[PDB]
Amino acid sequence: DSSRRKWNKTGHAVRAIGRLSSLENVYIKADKQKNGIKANFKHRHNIEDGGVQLAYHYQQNTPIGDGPVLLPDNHYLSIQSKLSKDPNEKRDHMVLLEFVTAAGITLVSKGEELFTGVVPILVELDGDVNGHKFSVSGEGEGDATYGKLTLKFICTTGKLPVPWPTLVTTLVLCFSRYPDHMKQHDFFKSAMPEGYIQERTIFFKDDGNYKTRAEVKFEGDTLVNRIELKGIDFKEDGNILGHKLEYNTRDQLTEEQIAEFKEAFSLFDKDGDGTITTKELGTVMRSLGQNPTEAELQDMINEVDADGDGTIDFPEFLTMMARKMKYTDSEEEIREAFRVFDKDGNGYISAAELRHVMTNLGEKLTDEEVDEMIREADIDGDGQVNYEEFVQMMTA
Ligand SMILES: [Ca+2]
Ligand SMILES: [Ca+2]
Ligand SMILES: [Ca+2]
Ligand SMILES: [Ca+2]
Ligand SMILES: [Ca+2]
Repeated sequence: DSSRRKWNKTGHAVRAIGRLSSLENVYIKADKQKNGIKANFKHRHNIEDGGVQLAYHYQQNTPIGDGPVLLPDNHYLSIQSKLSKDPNEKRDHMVLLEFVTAAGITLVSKGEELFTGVVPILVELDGDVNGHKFSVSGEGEGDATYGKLTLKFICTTGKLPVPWPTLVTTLVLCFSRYPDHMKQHDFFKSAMPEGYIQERTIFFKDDGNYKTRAEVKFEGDTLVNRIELKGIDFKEDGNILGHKLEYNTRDQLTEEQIAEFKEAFSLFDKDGDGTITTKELGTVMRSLGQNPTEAELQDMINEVDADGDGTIDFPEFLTMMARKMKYTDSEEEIREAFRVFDKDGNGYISAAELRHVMTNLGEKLTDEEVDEMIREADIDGDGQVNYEEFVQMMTA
């Protein structure tokens, strides 16, 4: 509870740099050739018994009508999803709560007027994955003022043959909250009421892919999303057809954990003003042996900068860190963190390697306290920290 403390804070600072170096959002760009947009993003699915299944999405949107649309400057959407079960529902089902917000641009079409209140939604999907066919129906509502969606889905053909989480992205970005300074970048609402075509290819790493085509348009008062999905090349006992994905990634976010995050926060926020600047982030990254440019520091901040002020405020930090504990890191990401300590790449963090990190981070730590830290993590007693020991110390 003091060697452990030194691991938690140092670990969380390396984790924060790993988040700030990653691309977790939905990246939107103009596609003038199709009078629409393109998007790309990496989605994480936690594997129930440990690890993560990545799903790489490519996306295109094209207007159904000929009316004028808004072609955006580059920006991203930040999406938080919560999946649950209706305790009264006997059918194979998913309850989905989503918040969708536009950001990434530092400090109103006629279609936007259709979204000022609560709008009912209907969703219909026909799928075929490796010849396993299915249908999904969904219903609920969207409130774009807040970016909020509540949807319940039923598998109307009986048993869903893929995990529910793998259909979330497929099963209405017209409900995004765009801030006042980004209204001209909201392609989705500008296409309404006639609507847009949304097409994706979704590559499940080390597995098969989904292809999707959807029509998103008003049908009277209701926003309808009608989809066809085709999956190919899935492995019979991979994560998808094997049902090895976690359903419900719980927001179980303790007070001990927030406090840990604040200790790592304050390692960056060295003037104690409650925000991290580019100068502050760069100081810590240099001390860890990295050498980012000003432009890279600005792009790292912009990835988690919800208010567009160019700094990571305390609450923006707590949000980014919560999400980093909710979804599992890839092997590549955990090795990268490991390498910050394992300087010589021999697979073992030595007392000398850890002393070097700790005293570069400005923590004054004796011979004796360094040994205490190794001892805290050193399961097999060899006096070093190997990869699997590092993983144990890093996990909650
Ligand atoms: Ca500061
Ligand atoms: Ca900010
Ligand atoms: Ca602020
Ligand atoms: Ca080493
Ligand atoms: Ca060891």
